Amino acid sequence: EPLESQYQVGPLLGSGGFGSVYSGIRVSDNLPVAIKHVEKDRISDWGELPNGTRVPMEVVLLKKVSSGFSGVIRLLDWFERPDSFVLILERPEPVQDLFDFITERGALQEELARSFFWQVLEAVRHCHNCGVLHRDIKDENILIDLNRGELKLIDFGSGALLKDTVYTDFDGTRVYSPPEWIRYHRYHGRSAAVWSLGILLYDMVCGDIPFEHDEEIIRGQVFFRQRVSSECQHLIRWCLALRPSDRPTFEEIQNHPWMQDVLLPQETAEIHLH
Ligand SMILES: Cc1cc(C2=NC(=O)N=C(c3ccccc3)C2)ccc1O
Repeated sequence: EPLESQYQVGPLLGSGGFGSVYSGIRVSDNLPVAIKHVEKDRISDWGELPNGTRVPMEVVLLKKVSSGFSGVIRLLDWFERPDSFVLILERPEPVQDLFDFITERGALQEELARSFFWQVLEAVRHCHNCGVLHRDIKDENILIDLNRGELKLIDFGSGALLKDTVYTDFDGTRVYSPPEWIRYHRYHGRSAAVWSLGILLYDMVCGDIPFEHDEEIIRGQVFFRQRVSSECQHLIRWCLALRPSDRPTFEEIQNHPWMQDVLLPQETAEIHLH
């Protein structure tokens, strides 16, 4: 009931702008959890709980996306403390961050990249159905459940409620930010999400990001360092259309020729992860 009696705390999993995440175990059912600490001092994204109380946007957003669809990590609980917020999140076991998976394996085979991409497409589509906008889609914010071959979207610390009017604030990662942001500091949610999705696909199949500097983004020319299929190249260059309204919708991305005949997660695991 207190807090540190209900969860067997463990070793640091990582830390950065999101805060400090620790491996953990819920005492009782021995459920594997992740305990995320973030201090009020450095919280930039604040939100309002359904019942008034002021709270880290992440709590607001995870609450809006909690249920049976396991494409986004589940918030199991949360606590306020005098100077910080603590979040209890699910923890697949074994697990691996997409960034580390790609770092140690290089460019992914298209079949595997297809399976993964599809899964993050289903998970962003879910977030949007719940009025949630992630704003920081990238390899680091995606976990892999190595047993099931299921991806989980994580880290909603830069998200926002989904809206159809313009955004004038951006907290997410720069090299993942669309030409609209760089040039005008204005963007719309869906089309910006699609841009970052295009960066993600490229990263998956090439092993690295397509653009390093602002001028590279504004130019939007995509050079391919590795061998990549023609359909995949066309989907990538589409998501990375300079004009936002030129970018495909989620339905359009999922109906794209490259996106056909996706493996189910468990097949993915047996052929590519086991
Ligand atoms: C294993 C696990 C990790 C996380 C992370 N949450 C986060 O906000 N940020 C994370 C992160 C850590 C290091 C590098 C990049 C992201 C990880 C949430 C639930 C989990 O079960």
